[PDB]
Amino acid sequence: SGFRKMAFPSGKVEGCMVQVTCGTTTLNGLWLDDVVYCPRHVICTSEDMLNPNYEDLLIRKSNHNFLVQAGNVQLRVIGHSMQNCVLKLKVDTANPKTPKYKFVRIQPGQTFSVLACYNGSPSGVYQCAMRPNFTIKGSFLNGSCGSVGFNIDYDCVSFCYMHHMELPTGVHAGTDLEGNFYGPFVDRQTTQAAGTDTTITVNVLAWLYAAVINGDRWFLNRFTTTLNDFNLVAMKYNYEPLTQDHVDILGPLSAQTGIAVLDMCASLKELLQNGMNGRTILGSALLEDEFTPFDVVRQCSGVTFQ
Amino acid sequence: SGFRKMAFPSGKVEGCMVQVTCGTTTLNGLWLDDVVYCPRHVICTSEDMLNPNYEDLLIRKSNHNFLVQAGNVQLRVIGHSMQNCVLKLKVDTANPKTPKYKFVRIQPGQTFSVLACYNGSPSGVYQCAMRPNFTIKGSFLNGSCGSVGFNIDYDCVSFCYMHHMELPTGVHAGTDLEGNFYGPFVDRQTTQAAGTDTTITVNVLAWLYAAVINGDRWFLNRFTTTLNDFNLVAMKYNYEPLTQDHVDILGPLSAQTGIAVLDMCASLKELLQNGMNGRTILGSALLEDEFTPFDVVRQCSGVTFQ
Ligand SMILES: *C(=N)[C@H](C[C@@H]1CCNC1=O)NC(=O)[C@@H]1[C@@H]2[C@H](CN1C(=O)[C@@H](NC(=O)C(F)(F)F)C(C)(C)C)C2(C)C
Ligand SMILES: *C(=N)[C@H](C[C@@H]1CCNC1=O)NC(=O)[C@@H]1[C@@H]2[C@H](CN1C(=O)[C@@H](NC(=O)C(F)(F)F)C(C)(C)C)C2(C)C
Repeated sequence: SGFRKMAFPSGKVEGCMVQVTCGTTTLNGLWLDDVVYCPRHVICTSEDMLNPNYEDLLIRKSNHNFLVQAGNVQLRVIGHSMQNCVLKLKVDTANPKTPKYKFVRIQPGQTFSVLACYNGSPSGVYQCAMRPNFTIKGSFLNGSCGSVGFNIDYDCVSFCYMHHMELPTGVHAGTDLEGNFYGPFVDRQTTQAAGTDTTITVNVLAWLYAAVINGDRWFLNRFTTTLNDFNLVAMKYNYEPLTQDHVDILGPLSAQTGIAVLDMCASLKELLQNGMNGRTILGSALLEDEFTPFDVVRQCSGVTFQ
Repeated sequence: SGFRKMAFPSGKVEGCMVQVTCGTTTLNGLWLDDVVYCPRHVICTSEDMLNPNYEDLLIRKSNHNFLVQAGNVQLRVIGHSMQNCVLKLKVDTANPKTPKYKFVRIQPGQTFSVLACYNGSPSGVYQCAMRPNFTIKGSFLNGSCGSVGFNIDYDCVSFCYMHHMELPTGVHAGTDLEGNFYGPFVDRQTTQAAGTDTTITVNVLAWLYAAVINGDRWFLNRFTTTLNDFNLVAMKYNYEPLTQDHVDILGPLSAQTGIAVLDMCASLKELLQNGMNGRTILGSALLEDEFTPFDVVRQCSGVTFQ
């Protein structure tokens, strides 16, 4: 019944976006209750950003130095603090469209939806994955910072990402909502390299399950294997180790398609050795690693929100 | 700065979704002002759907036979009519979250965002294209019908699709919001075939422009060509004819990258002849045809909504 890179619906989060201006720098903010969270480099000028001293810049700021606009309405700031690489502006108005929400810090391999924004206005929404090198393959221009990444569980928005910077290779980096970066990056304009990226094995298998459910079954073989042996052949192709926790997490997909997890591992071994020989799987000639087990289940069983 | 299959933010449309039940059939509705639009096969039973007589079924229905739920709130129906394959239920309450909206009928080649819903609740959002054979490569399960496709221009939602049925090959079919199908399909459970699908040439070129902007330039050659000659080589590969209107529509991307449209056509000719020889473009080993000129411009210049 089809299989696509699907994102969460964005309305709950659109109701939280605002514009934060400080001097001439403008970027995005998240308004939740009476607090606005945004990247702390909003207090910089251009020339500060090469090697900035944030605490020093913040001393010279008052409440009134921050311009916070929700649509046309201006939000008076009544306090400011800095928490790691994020900035919290207390405001005089609680956001009446605040959803149930929590702040989470995802693990490498987990996915989320990004609502890319400019000037506090939503431009578009797409689904990303936290790569094992702690980067994301997103799409962002100048002024995108403060755009956020999230998951929805029924009614609760789990905010897990806030965008800060783009790295030499076209990939992106940021923080959780407490302002700690993911990976070894810092918020300054200096040379930073990513680290080598490894392929998320459990997400590939999840995608192969997605393919069977959808009738694409040519890659299934009749063989099995052991976790140990599988992991030796994967290592060579820069695939992450598959833990037993991964196997257990794949149990629901295993149960529903009646294909033991270690059979699917066998099928993947073959694909890593022999290549596809010019065939596709779900429309793709490359093995895809940006869908979690949970993503496959929600899409191929039709889970909804609110 | 990255390039992804990006969808419009969905909040404006989420505020319009409702659940329509009639007998035991439940599917999705669109509530705009005081009218709910949904697929007319909500009035069927299972066994009716093999060869249904819709006008006959609707005679036997009253207002009170339709259960319309917006969240927990029930909407009293105060009238019903049928317009082609869509059904309009007048209700006693106008939807206070109705956006500025219009109903449009897109052309093959145009893209839009689908908000897949079940039981009047949003499950996820993704971007599709109206294929030249008048199908879409979507992702839908039972109960998805009435989910809608749309574009946003600043503040106005242009609704262009409503989902009705899935075709033997995993692809999907539906109507505009006046209830006319796209392509030769009808709303009955009988064998229907798609027609052969052709590749949308102008969208491919747009994607190649997207690639240059993003620094991927290996496929550019030094040669030019004529529209005429180009179109002869494309025909063989089941690529649509490139009209002069297409060339003009590509003028903004041409202007910004300083690459005449007919140079890019030359570069595409080579790719259709020689293949990629194992290289990628924007991460893909296949030429991609699901981004319009307009989509590339909005994403790679950062257009926002509201
Ligand atoms: C936030 N609004 C922008 C978003 C950027 C702009 C281009 N694409 C994006 O994702 N973030 C920044 O401009 C951050 C910000 C200063 C510099 N910066 C960068 O993203 C730069 N990157 C780096 O210096 C590097 F190489 F370390 F990654 C830039 C050269 C502009 C891509 C600060 C405070 C780090
Ligand atoms: C609306 N809620 C569903 C959505 C379907 C279910 C599976 N994926 C979808 O997109 N639509 C239907 O069930 C429509 C509906 C009766 C039958 N139908 C179909 O989609 C069927 N297709 C066809 O009969 C065919 F081959 F012509 F395309 C089905 C076999 C269930 C896929 C009506 C009124 C056409």
